Amino acid sequence: RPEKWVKGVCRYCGTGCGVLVGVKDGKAVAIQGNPNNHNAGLLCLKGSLLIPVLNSKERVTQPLVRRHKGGKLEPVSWDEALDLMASRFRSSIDMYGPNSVAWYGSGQCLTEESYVANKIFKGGFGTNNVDGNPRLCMASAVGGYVTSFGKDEPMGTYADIDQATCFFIIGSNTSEAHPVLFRRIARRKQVEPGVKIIVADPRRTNTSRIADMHVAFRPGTDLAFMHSMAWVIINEELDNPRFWQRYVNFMDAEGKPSDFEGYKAFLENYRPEKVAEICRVPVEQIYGAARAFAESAATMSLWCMGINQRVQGVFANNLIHNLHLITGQICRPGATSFSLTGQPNACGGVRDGGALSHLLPAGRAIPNAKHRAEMEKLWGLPEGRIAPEPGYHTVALFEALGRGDVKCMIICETNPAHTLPNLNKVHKAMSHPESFIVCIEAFPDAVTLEYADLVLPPAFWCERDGVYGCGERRYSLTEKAVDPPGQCRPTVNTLVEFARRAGVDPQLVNFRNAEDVWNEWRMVSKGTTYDFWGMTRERLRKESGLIWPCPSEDHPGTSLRYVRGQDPCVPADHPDRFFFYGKPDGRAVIWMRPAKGAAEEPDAEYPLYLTSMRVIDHWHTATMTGKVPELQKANPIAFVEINEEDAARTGIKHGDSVIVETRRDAMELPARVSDVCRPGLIAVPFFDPKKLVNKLFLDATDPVSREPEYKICAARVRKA
Ligand SMILES: Nc1nc2c(c(=O)[nH]1)N[C@H]1C(S)=C(S)[C@@H](COP(=O)(O)OP(=O)(O)OC[C@H]3O[C@@H](n4cnc5c(=O)[nH]c(N)nc54)[C@H](O)[C@@H]3O)O[C@H]1N2
Ligand SMILES: Nc1nc2c(c(=O)[nH]1)N[C@H]1C(S)=C(S)[C@@H](COP(=O)(O)OP(=O)(O)OC[C@H]3O[C@@H](n4cnc5c(=O)[nH]c(N)nc54)[C@H](O)[C@@H]3O)O[C@H]1N2
Ligand code: SF4
Ligand SMILES: O=N[O-]
Ligand SMILES: [C-]#N
Ligand SMILES: [Mo]
Repeated sequence: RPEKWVKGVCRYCGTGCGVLVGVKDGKAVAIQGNPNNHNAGLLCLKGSLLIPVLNSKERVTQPLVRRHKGGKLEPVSWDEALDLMASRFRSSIDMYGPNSVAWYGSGQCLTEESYVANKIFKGGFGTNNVDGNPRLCMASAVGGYVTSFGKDEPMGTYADIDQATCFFIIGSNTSEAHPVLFRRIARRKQVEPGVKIIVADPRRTNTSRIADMHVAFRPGTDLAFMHSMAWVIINEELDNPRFWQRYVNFMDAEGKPSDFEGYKAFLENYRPEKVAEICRVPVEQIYGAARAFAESAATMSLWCMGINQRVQGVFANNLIHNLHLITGQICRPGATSFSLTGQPNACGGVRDGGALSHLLPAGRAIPNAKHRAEMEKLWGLPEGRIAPEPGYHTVALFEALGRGDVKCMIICETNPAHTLPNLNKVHKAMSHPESFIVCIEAFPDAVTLEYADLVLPPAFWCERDGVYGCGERRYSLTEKAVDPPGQCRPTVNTLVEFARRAGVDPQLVNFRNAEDVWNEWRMVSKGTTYDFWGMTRERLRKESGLIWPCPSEDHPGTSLRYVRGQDPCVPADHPDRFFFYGKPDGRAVIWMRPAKGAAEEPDAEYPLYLTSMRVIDHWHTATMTGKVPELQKANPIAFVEINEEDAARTGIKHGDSVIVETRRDAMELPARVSDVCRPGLIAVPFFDPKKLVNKLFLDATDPVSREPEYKICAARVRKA
C-alpha cells in the first residue's frame, strides 16, 4: 500500500484527468483520480491501469546507435550519443544552412520540453523547422478559432457541460475518445432529462446511445448540413439579432465584408430539402438539430477528428462557430463552441507554446516582424536571428526529408512511421540513405525505431516533473513520483546538453530543470492574452490545475474568455459585455464557406468511403496500452467495420476475411458487421502495428491548417 500520493495528470487523452500516484519504497503501487481536479477523482479504465505501464521493463533504458543504414541498433554511451547528435546537426547547419535540420515533436511532450526544443531550433539554429503531431490533429481547430475569433483555444471550459441544455456533438466519439467527459455529458442529461443531445457522425457509436438524434450523414457533407441548420435558424426567426448586430461581422464566400442579408442570400444555397439528399439524411433531422440548437436555454457544441481531419477542416470549424454566433449561444455558462483536443498536451505544449512551423510562443506569428522582434528581445537574440519564413509543416517536412533537403531530424514522443498518412510514401522518405534521424522514445516496439540512426532513452511520464495543458485551458503539474530506470534522462536536460554541445549560446538554454524553463515560459506569456504569469510552480504543486488567462498570483484563473468581468484581458471599463479582442473591432466573424467534399471522393472504381477511428481500449499506436493485458481483451487485432445492408448486397458475412483496397495499398482485415457504419462506408482502427492502415490513406491536406484528411478516402472491398 502507498506511503505517499504524488499529484499529476493522466498520461493519455485531452480530458486531462488529474491522477494521484501511490508510491511505496520508490515504486508506484496504486493510482486514483485527483479528487481536486475537474474529473473529481474519476478515471476511465486506461487511466486506472497506468501503473503497469509505468512499471513495465519493456523500455529503452540505454542510448542506441545504428552505425550504418539497415544495420543493427547497438549500445552506445550517452556522451558518444550526444556528441554524434551535436556534431551531425552542427555540420548540417555549417554546410547547408539551418533549414537542413528539423524537430518533429508532440502534444505528449511536456510543455517545458517543447519550449526548449522550439527555442533551440528557432532562436538557436535559426530555423522554423519545428512541428509536431498536433498538426495531424488540432491545426484545423486553431485555424477555425483564429479566423472566427482572432485567438486560439476554446472560450468556455468543461464546467459548461454542467449547464448546457443542448449538446451538438459532431465528429466525436466522446465515449471512446474522452470517456470521463462523455460520462459528464451523460450525467448532465441524467440530472436534467429535458437536456437534448444531437450526435452527428457517419458512424453509430456508443456516444449516440445517449443522443436524442443521431445524424448519420454521408462523409464530407456536414458543411452543407450545418449551413442548412443556419438557414432553418434564420428562416424560423430563431436567431439572435441583438447579439450578431453588435458582436458579429459577416464574410462572403470570397472572404470579403458582407452582411446579414448577404448571409441569408448565401444560405439559400443550403435549403433543408436539397441538403437532405446530399447528406443522405431524412429532412426532419435538419429542422430538429437546428431547432434544438437555437431554442435551447444553453447550447454547447463539441467536435473532434471527424471535423478537424479534413481538407475543409478549418471551414467546418468556422461553420460550427457560425451557429453559436448567429444565435448568441456563446459567452454564457452552458453556451459555448467547444473544440475537443485529443492529446494531453497539444494545447499547453504545442499550440500555446507556438511549437509549430509558422508560430511563436503565446499568440505570436513567424510572418509577423513585430512578433519576431518581441521574441528576439525576450530570448536575448541578435536581430533577425528568427527566420521570417515558416518552416516545413509535418507533411512537407517529411517530404523534405525524402528529397534530402532536411538531413537531420529529431523525432520526440511520437511514432510517425505508424501514424503519418500515406505510409508507403513516408517510409520511403524516412529511408533516405543519407538522413540522420534521432529518436527520443520510451518503448522499443515503436515501429519508427526501425528508421532511427540514434535512440535516446527518456524519463517517462512521472519519472520527471512538468506541465500538461488539456483541452480546457487547464495547466496542471505532474510532480516526479519515481526515478527513471537504467540510463533514462529527462528530455529537458537532454535538450540543453544537445544545444550546448552543438554550439548554441548557453544563455539560450539556461535551465537546470523543467521548473527553470516554466518561469521563463511564464515571462514570455506575460502581457499576452495567453498570460499565465500567476501560475508559479508553488501554485501548481498545491492546486489541481489553473485555467489561463491567469496573469497574477492572486488571480483565480478564467472560465469565460471574451466576457467583461470574467476575462482579465477585457478591460474592466469596456463599453460592451463581450469583447472578441482578437479582432480589431471586437467582433467575431461568421464565414460564408462554400461546402465541398473529400479530396478523394468515391467513384465507380472505388465505391466506398474509408474512415479511421479510435477504439476505447487502445491509445494510438499501442506501445503503452499494449503493455496492459486487460486492455487487449475486447479488441486484440485490427478489423474493418462494414455496414449490414452493404454486406448482404455483396455477399459478406461476419468474421469473414476481407481485402480493403485503395489507390495506394491493399490490406486483409477481418470484417466486423453492424449498423455502426452507414451504407457506403467502412472503417479501420490504427492501433495495430501488423496492420499499418495509414498505408491505405491519402495525404491531402487542408490548404490553411495543413492537417491531413485521415477521416476520408475512396476504398473498395473484396472477399479474400
Ligand atoms: N481510447 C482513446 N482515446 C483517445 C485517443 C486514443 O488513441 N484512444 N486519442 C486521443 C486523440 S490524440 C484524439 S485526436 C481524439 C480523437 O477522438 P475522436 O475524434 O472523437 O475519435 P475518432 O474515432 O478519431 O473520430 C470521431 C468520429 O469522426 C467520424 N467521422 C468520419 N468522417 C466524418 C465526417 O465527414 N464528418 C464528421 N462530422 N465526422 C466524421 C468517425 O465516424 C468517428 O466516429 O481522441 C483522444 N482520446
Ligand atoms: N488513420 C489515422 N491516422 C492517424 C489518426 C487517425 O485518426 N487516423 N489520428 C492522428 C492524430 S489526431 C494523432 S494525435 C496522431 C498520434 O500519433 P502518434 O503520436 O504517432 O501516436 P502515439 O502512439 O501517441 O506515439 C507516441 C510515442 O511516444 C512514446 N513515448 C511514451 N512516453 C514517452 C516519453 O517520456 N518520452 C518519449 N520520448 N517517448 C515516449 C510512445 O512509446 C509512442 O511511441 O495520430 C494521427 N494518425
Ligand atoms: S478520460 Fe482521458 S484523461 Fe481521463 S482517465 Fe481516461 S484516458 Fe485519462
Ligand atoms: O485507438 N486507435 O485506433
Ligand atoms: C492533439 N491531438
Ligand atoms: Mo490527436
